[PDB]
Amino acid sequence: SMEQVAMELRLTELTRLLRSVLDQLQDKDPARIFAQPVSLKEVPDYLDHIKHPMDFATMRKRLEAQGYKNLHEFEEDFDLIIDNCMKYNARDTVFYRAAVRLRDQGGVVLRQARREVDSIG
Repeated sequence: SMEQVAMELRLTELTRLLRSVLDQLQDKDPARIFAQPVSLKEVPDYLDHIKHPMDFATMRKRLEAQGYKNLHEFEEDFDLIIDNCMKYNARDTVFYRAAVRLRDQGGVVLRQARREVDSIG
């Protein structure tokens, strides 16, 4: 139907916007600490600690399968990245400190993307 197509053009444009947002947030991780899933070969106990792992590559697979229906769902996945890190790693570590910075620096990008999604519909 024509309705289903118009929905599909909206999803596709939300996907285009979320891709730009993802690229912006990932630039705020120049050390690539959050680029890829935590290795289970190298951190075998990780799933005992963290029940829903998340990372930028995994967000990217979902993004390109148009798996985010709205900005909220996308934000949930980003927060998992940060929140998982801040639990598993202690305060005085490069990893925790890199999350705090990604959180603080991402906030601006996310502030504006919420306005653009509301605005553009």
